[PDB]
Amino acid sequence: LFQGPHMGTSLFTDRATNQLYVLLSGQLHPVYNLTSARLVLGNPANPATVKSSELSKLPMGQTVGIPGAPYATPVSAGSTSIWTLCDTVARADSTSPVVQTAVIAMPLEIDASIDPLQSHEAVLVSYQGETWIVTTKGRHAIDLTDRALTSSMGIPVTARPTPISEGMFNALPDMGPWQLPPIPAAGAPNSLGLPDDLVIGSVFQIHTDKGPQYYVVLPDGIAQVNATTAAALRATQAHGLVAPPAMVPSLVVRIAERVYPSPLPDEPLKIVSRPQDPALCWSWQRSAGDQSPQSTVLSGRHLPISPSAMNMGIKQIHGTATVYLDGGKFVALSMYYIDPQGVRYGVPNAETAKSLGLSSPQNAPWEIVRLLVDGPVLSKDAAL
Ligand SMILES: [Ca+2]
Ligand SMILES: [Ca+2]
Repeated sequence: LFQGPHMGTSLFTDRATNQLYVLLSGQLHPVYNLTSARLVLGNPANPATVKSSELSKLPMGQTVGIPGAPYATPVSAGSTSIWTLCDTVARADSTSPVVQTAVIAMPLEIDASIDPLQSHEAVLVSYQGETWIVTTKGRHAIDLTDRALTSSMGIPVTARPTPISEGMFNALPDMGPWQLPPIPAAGAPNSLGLPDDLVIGSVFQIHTDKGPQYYVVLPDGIAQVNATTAAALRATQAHGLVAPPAMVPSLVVRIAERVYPSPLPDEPLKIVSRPQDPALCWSWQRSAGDQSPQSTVLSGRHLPISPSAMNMGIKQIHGTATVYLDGGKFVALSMYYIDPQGVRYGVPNAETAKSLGLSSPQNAPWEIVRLLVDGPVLSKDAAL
């Protein structure tokens, strides 16, 4: 297993300056950081003390190293790899609503105030002039200028979009527009042996035990739709019917049954109020047990971490996000070392990793890692 430090004879540290020195080909070169020293030595050496006196006997050389590299490369105890991206919108009713972004690589604290979006819940979002609807699935294009459509899909006029960050926009998969699947032959007489009333695109119902079951009339059969979709269909075009005509179950039992893929949920749509729930998250995890990654959209009152973690947030100067980390990470998207201040440094190959004493990198999503400030590549070629 070989855990712990490397003990060599080529790396030294002064008593007063705490400056590092690396012994290269008999000549003592100085080095910016412990990270760079290990790059050139080819081993994760731990420095040995030495009073300035002994440094004098040996001659000095040109300084080597990577000034922008992290000092060392510590990693926390994981194991687990949970990566979460969060948008928090400040003053959502304002003029002037504003979004801030958090990157989180630590266990989450999920509760009723901040938890996954439920199936019937959705967030209206604005990005570069266009509006989108965010659900458990991802983001769907939606035209909020079109009140006829919005009213038909159950989106109230009180509903307002809030800005989503570029990072969160890119992290959310595109699920296609928020619309009812087209029925181009709609309004045309049916060919199923149904009454002439029930034209293609019309909605009927069968009265069962556990409440009515709605059906849309399609060219090649009848398709089951939920109440939401039935209401949606009829709101855009009812084809002259005050209500969906009732069907005796014996009349449709030999009609072909088809699927109508409405994105509308069973329960009535609930558009979340951003001033009430300003946080919108995309959370990703993939336990080392091989598998496939698992991602989920969260919505809530604040970040899904303990209140004590809130004081640990580091906002990078060269960056967009506040980063919440419980120690350094070694990840594979192509490998990166990520320091506790949330800077990513490229690790080009496995021998460079071995030199640094980094091993067993965790899988992590590029969608989140790329948002971290990009530091210099950790390479011996540049360490020299
Ligand atoms: Ca809370
Ligand atoms: Ca909730």
